[PDB]
Amino acid sequence: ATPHNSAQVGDFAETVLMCGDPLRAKLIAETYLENPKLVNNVRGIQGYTGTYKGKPISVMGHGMGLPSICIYAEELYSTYKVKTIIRVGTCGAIDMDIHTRDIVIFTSAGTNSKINRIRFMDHDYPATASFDVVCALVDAAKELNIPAKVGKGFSTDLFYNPQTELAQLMNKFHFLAVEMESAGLFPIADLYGARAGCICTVSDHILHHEETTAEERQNSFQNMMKIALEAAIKLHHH
Amino acid sequence: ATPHNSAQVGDFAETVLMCGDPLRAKLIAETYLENPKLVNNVRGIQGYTGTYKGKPISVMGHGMGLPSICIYAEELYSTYKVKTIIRVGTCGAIDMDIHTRDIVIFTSAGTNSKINRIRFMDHDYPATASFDVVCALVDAAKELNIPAKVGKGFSTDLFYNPQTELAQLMNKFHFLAVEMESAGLFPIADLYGARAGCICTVSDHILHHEETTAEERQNSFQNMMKIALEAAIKLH
Amino acid sequence: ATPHNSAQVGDFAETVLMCGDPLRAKLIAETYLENPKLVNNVRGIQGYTGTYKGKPISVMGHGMGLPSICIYAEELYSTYKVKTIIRVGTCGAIDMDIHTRDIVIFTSAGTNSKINRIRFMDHDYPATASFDVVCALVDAAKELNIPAKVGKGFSTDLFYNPQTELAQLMNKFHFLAVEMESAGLFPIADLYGARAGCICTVSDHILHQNSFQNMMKIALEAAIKLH
Amino acid sequence: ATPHNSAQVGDFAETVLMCGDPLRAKLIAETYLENPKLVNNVRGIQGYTGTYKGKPISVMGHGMGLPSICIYAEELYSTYKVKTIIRVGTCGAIDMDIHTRDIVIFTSAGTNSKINRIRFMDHDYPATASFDVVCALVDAAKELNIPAKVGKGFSTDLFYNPQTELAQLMNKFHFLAVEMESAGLFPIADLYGARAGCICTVSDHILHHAEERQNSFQNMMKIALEAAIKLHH
Amino acid sequence: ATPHNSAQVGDFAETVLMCGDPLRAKLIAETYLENPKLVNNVRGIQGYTGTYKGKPISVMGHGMGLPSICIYAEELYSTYKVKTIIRVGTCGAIDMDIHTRDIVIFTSAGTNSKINRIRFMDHDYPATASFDVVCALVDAAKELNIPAKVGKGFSTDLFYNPQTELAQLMNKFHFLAVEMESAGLFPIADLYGARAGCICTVSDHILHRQNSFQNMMKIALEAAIKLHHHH
Amino acid sequence: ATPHNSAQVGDFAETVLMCGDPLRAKLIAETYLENPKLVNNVRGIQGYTGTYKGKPISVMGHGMGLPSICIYAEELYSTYKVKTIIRVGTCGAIDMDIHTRDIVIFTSAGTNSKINRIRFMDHDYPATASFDVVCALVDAAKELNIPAKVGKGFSTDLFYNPQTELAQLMNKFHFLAVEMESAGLFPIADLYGARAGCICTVSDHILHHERQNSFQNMMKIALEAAIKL
Ligand SMILES: Nc1ncnc2c(CN3C[C@H](CO)[C@@H](O)C3)c[nH]c12
Ligand SMILES: Nc1ncnc2c(CN3C[C@H](CO)[C@@H](O)C3)c[nH]c12
Ligand SMILES: Nc1ncnc2c(CN3C[C@H](CO)[C@@H](O)C3)c[nH]c12
Ligand SMILES: Nc1ncnc2c(CN3C[C@H](CO)[C@@H](O)C3)c[nH]c12
Ligand SMILES: Nc1ncnc2c(CN3C[C@H](CO)[C@@H](O)C3)c[nH]c12
Ligand SMILES: Nc1ncnc2c(CN3C[C@H](CO)[C@@H](O)C3)c[nH]c12
Repeated sequence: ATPHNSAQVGDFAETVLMCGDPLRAKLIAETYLENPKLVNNVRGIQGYTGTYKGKPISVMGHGMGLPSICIYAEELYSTYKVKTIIRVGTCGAIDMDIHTRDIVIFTSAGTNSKINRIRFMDHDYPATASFDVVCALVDAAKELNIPAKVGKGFSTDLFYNPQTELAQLMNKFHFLAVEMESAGLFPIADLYGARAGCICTVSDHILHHEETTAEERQNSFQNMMKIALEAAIKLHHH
Repeated sequence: ATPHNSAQVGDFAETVLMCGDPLRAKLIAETYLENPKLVNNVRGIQGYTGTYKGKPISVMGHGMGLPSICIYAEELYSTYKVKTIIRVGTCGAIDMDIHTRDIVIFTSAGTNSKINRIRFMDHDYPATASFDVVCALVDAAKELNIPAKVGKGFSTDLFYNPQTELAQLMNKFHFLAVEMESAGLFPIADLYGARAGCICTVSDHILHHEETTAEERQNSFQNMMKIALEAAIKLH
Repeated sequence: ATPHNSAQVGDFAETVLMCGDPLRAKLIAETYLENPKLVNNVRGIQGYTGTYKGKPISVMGHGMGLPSICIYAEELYSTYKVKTIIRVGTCGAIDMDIHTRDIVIFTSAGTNSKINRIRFMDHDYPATASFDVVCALVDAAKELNIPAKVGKGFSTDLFYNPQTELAQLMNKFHFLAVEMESAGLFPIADLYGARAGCICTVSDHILHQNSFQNMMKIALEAAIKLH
Repeated sequence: ATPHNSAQVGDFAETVLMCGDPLRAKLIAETYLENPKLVNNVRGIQGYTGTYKGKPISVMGHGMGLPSICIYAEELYSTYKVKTIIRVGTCGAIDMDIHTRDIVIFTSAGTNSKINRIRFMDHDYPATASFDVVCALVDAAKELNIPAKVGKGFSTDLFYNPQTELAQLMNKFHFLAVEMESAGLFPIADLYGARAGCICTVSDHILHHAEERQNSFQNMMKIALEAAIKLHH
Repeated sequence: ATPHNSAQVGDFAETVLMCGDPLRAKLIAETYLENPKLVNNVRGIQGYTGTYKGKPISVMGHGMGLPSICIYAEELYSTYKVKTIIRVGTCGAIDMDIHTRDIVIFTSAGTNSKINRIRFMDHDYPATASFDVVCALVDAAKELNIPAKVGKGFSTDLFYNPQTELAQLMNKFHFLAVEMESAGLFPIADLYGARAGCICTVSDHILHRQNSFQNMMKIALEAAIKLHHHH
Repeated sequence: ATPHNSAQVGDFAETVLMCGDPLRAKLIAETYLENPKLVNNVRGIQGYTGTYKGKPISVMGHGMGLPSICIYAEELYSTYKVKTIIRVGTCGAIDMDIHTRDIVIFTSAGTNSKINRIRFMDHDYPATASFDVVCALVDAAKELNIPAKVGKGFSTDLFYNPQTELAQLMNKFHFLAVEMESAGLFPIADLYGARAGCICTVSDHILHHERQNSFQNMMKIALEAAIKL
C-alpha cells in the first residue's frame, strides 16, 4: 500500500519496535513474540506483528540513517495509524564513563543533518523523545534491575565523520552517544501527534577503540530488547 | 565577583529559581522564602537567598532574552557553584488546547537564535531540560493537584516576530508555548554538567486573543511558584 | 499599553535615551532632567520623562541583549511615536588603541545574532546608525572638547564568547568595541522611518563620573541639536 | 572486517554495481553473474561477487539515503580497494518528457543534504559523475540500442518532501530525476581517486501520475554491465 | 607588479576614484584631471593618474561585481599603498522618492554575497563607508549646492534578481539604491586601515552623462581635496 | 538592447566564446574570425561576430567573477537567443600534477558564491557543464592531438582567498583548477534550456607557486568543438 510497505491499515500493532539492521528485527520476532506474522518484506525490511504478554506489538527494520528512518516512520504514523515507535538500536559512546555493552535511553537527539531545518524554517528544532516513552523505558530498566543512562544523543549523517573535532565538543556538552536515526524520528512523531522513544546498546566507543567480541553484542542487545518490550507494555494505558 | 553580580561564592544556594521580571524575583523572595537576604542587586536584578521549608533556595531575575540569561546562568554555574536552575516564567501559548493561566513544563526548547549553532560547530543542539528536573516538576504538580502540561517550548529572539507563518508551523508540530530563555539555559547547564528546567504560566496566546481579563495572574503564578518551590526541595 | 510598558502614547518624549542598567537610567534622570517623572516601571525598567535645558527627553532601561532592546525599541517607535533613540551605554574595547574611559560613537554594528538575517531574507543587513545622529554626537563632542572615536561596533549575543578567535578578527578589521545591543536597534529605527544612534564609554578591554558624564553631556547636547 | 561488511580485501571485484534494494541486489547476482558467491550479508545487505562475460564484477545493496550509501561506498573504496562503483537504482522523474520505464544517466546530482557542505568548508561541492563512467554508460546504450537520457539528478534527504515548491524549481532548471544517493557517492569517489556513476530507471513521476521493471530494469542492467566491461580495461 | 596591474608602487595617487565602466574612467580623466597618464590597462581597465587642482588623483575601472572590485581594491591598498578609494558609480533606486539621476552617498552597503561572511566567521559584518569620506562627500555637496541623499545601499550579486520580493523588502527598511560593489569595497579598506566611500547617480528605478554625472564627479573631486588634508 | 549590450537580436551567432579579458576577445576576433564586425563595445566589453570555417561564431568579454558573467550570460541566452557559450579562460591549478600551459576542460564547477543557493532554495546546485559540450571539446582535442585534462573546477568569489586551508581541501578532492565564472554560467544555461561549457589554460599554480602556444591550443580546440555543434 506504500512503495516501502506491502501491508494494509491494521496489519501493524499500534506500537512498533524499530531497528536499523533488518536481521535484528527478524531475531526480535523469532525470539520474543508470540504468534509472529511477516507483514512487510519490501526491500528486505523484515516487519512482523505478534504479541508480547498478550498485547499487540510489531517489530521492523528502518535501515541506516535519517533519510531511511524518515520514510518508514512517516508511513507507519500516517498510513498504518501507529501510535508509538520505539527505536531499539546500537550507538557509539561519547562520555568516558559509558562503555561497550552499556545501555542508553535518549531524552533528545542533536544532529548535523539539514532535515529538521527544512521542516522548521531553517531554525533549531529540538528533536525530543516523548516524555512518556522515556519514563516507561526508565521504569522498565529499573524493574528489570538493568542500569540505564539517560541523556542526549547525536544523530550523525556521517558514520565516518571528517569533522574530527566534533566528538570532543559532544563530550564537553555531555552527549551520551552517537547513532544515525533519532533526530529524524522525534520530529516526525510530533508532526503526527504520536509518540517516539529510543533505547540503545553501546557497540563501540568513539573516543577510544574498545573490546566488543564476535557475539556479545547479543547479551546486552538482549537486555535492551527486554526493557523495550516491558516499556512497550506500560504504554498502552491509554 | 562578576560584572553582573556583587555576591561571593557561597552566597547562592545550590538551587536557584530565575525569572525574566526582577520584580517577580522580589515577590518570590518577599512571599515564599524564609529569612531571605538580598545578595545581588547589580542592575536591579534582585538576587536573594533564604530557605524554603528549611532548605537553601535562591531566586534572581535573568532579564529577557537568550543573551541575558546566558550571562547569568553561566556565571551562576561557573563562579557560584550552583547545581540546579529552574526558570519560573510566563509564556505565549501555541497549542490550541493550552489556554491562558495554564501551566507548562518544558522538556526542551527550540529556537531561532544562533547561539547554540555558535556553541556547536554549526549543527543542531537539542536544548534539553534535565530529565530529573522535569520529573521533579511533574511529581510536585501531581502532589499539589495542579494540572501541568509537558512538552516542547520555543525560545524566540523576536517577541514581535516578522515571520508570521511560524506560529502556525510551531502549532503543526505541537509546540506548547513560546518564551525567550530556555534554549540558552539548557546547554549551559550541560556545559557545567549541572541541571536545569523551565516551568511557565501562560500569559497570552499567539494564535488568537484569549483570557487576558482574568485575575490569575497571581493564582496561576502562585500555583507555578508552589510547584517550583516543591520541586526544588525534591532535588536536594 | 504594552506588555512591557504601562505608559500611554505621549508619556514619552520624541527623544529617548536608553541604557542597559535601569539603575543608571534613574541616576541619569535625576542628574540631568528637570522635573523627571516615572512613566513606566514594568519589569523594573525605570522609564522617566522630563526636560533637559527646556527640551523634552525621556530615559529608560533596555536590558542586556538584542532580543531585549528589540522589544523596547519597537514599542517606542511603534506605539509611543518616539522619533529618536540614542543608546548611552558601556562597551568592551577591541582596538589595541582604545582605552578604559574612552568615548566611542558607533557608525554601525556588526553581529553574531541571527535577528537581522531573519528580518532580511537571510542576507547581510548593515546595522547602521542614523547619519544625522552621528553628526549631532560628533559635533557635540567637538563643542564640548571631549575626545571621541568614530567607527564600527559589534553587538554580541555571547558575552562569554566561546569563539576565542573572534576578538583578534575584530581587531584585524578595526572594530572599535563590543556591546550587545546596537545591531538590534538600528534596523528597527530604519523600519519605522526613525532615528537611532549609540554612544559608549569603555569599561573594559577584551584584549589589552569623568567619562560617564562626558558621554551624557555629549548625548544630551546632540539631543538638543536634533530637536 | 568492517562493522557493515564481513568480507576481506579482495573479496570484492574492482567494479561494484550498487542498488537501494538488497533484494534487487540478490536478484542481479542470481540473474547476471556466473558463479555468484555471497561475500557479505551483514545487515541483510546481499553482497555478491561473480563474473560477467569473463571479467570480475560485484553487486551489493547500499540501503536508502545519503548517510547509508556514504558508509558503504567509503568502505568499498577504502578498505576493499574498489575502483569503480555504478549505482543502478530507480528514480522519480522531474522533466516533462521523461516517463516511467525510461532510463536516465546522471552527469551530476544536486542535494538538500548537508553532507557535502560538511566535507567542503560550507561551500558548494559539485557532486559530479566520473567523466569515464558517463561516456561508458552512454556508449553502451548506443551499442545496445537503448534510449537513455543524460543530465542532472537530485538526491533528496526527504522522500516525502515538505518543500512542495522544490519539484517545480527543479523542473525550471531541467533536473531529470530524483533519488536519494548519488550526491553522497560521487564526492567520495573523488576523495579516494576512484570513479563513480549512476544509472536509474523511472518508477514514478513526482510531478504527476511490477513487470517492467523486468524490461526497463532488464535494459538498465545490460547498459551497466556492458559499461563495466569497457571500464575494467 | 600585479596580475591585474602593470604599474609599480607610486604610479597611483593616494586617492583613487573608481567606477565600473572603463570607458567612463577615460572620460573622467580627460574631463577633470590635468596631465592624466595611462598607468594601467591590463584587461582594458583604463587606469589613469593626474592631478585635480594641483593635488594628485587616480581614476580606474573596477568592472562589475563584488569579486572584481575586491581584486582591484586589495591590490591598490596593499601593493600601491592607496589611502582612500571613492567609488563613483551609478545605481538603481529603491526608495519611492529617490528618482532618476538623483545623487546618493552611501553610509553602508547590504549584500546577498557570501564574501563578508567568508571574511568574518559567517557573522554579520557591517560594510560601512569611512566616516571621514562620508563627511567630505556631504560637505562638498552642500558647498556645491547639489542635493544628495544619504543612507544605506545594497550590493547585489544578481543584477537580474530571481528573488523578486527582495526589492520591496529593501524599500520597507529604507535602502536608498542598489549597486554591485560597495559591500566588497568597505571591509577591504578596514582590513588595510585605509578609507573608502561610495557616491552614486541614479540611472534607473527597480520599483517604478553631463548633468547628474558632472555633479557626482565634482562632489567626489571636491571631497577628494578635503581628504588628503588630514591626511 | 540591454544596459550592457548595444546590439539587437541577430548580431550574435548562436555560439559565443567568452573570456574575462576584453583584450583577449579582441585578440581572438582579429586572429581566428573572418569578417569580424564589432557588435557590442558598451563598457569596453569587446563583442565581435564573424565566421570560422564558414560558420557564425561570436566572441565577447564577460568581466571577472560570477556577478559579471551572470549578467552577460543571461542577456545572451535571453535577448540574443544564443544557444551555446564556451568560456575560454585562464585558471590557477590545484592538483599537484597539473602544470602551467596545461589545458583543463571542466565537467563542473564548485563555488564559494551564494548565487546558486539563492537560485535554488538554499540547497546544492551542481553547476555542471553541458554533456554535449564536454564531448565536443574532448573530441576536438583528440583530433588536434593536444592533451586535455578533464574534471572539476572551482569558481571563487575571492582571488585573494583568506581561507588559506581551502586550496589543500580542493586538492584532497582532486579539483583541477580555480577560476571565477563557470559556476555562474552553467545554471543559467540550464535555466534557458541552452548549453554551456568551459575550457582553460593554466596561468599560475596556487599550491606550489606564452601565454601564446598554449593559448593557441586552447583556441583551436574550442573553435573546433564549436563546429561540431
Ligand atoms: N560509531 C558510530 N557512529 C555513528 N553511529 C553508530 C552506531 C549506531 N548505529 C549503527 C549504524 C551504523 O553503523 C547506524 O544505524 C547507527 C553504532 N556505532 C556508531
Ligand atoms: N508571546 C510571547 N512571545 C515570546 N515570549 C513570551 C513570553 C515569555 N517571556 C515574557 C518576556 C517578553 O514578554 C520574555 O522574558 C519572554 C510570554 N509571552 C510571550
Ligand atoms: N566585554 C564586553 N562584552 C560585551 N558587552 C560589553 C559591554 C557593554 N554592555 C555591558 C552589558 C554586559 O556587561 C551588555 O548589555 C553590553 C561592556 N563590556 C562588554
Ligand atoms: N519519488 C522519489 N523520491 C526520492 N527517490 C525516488 C526513487 C529512487 N530510490 C527509491 C528509494 C525511495 O523509494 C530511494 O532509495 C531512492 C524513486 N522514486 C523516488
Ligand atoms: N538595477 C541595478 N541593479 C544593480 N546595480 C545597478 C547599478 C550600479 N552598477 C551598474 C552595473 C550593472 O549595470 C554594476 O557595475 C553596478 C545601476 N543600476 C543597477
Ligand atoms: N589564482 C587564481 N584564482 C582565481 N582565478 C584565477 C584565474 C582565472 N581567471 C583570471 C581572472 C583573475 O585573474 C578571473 O577571471 C579568473 C587564473 N588564476 C586564478
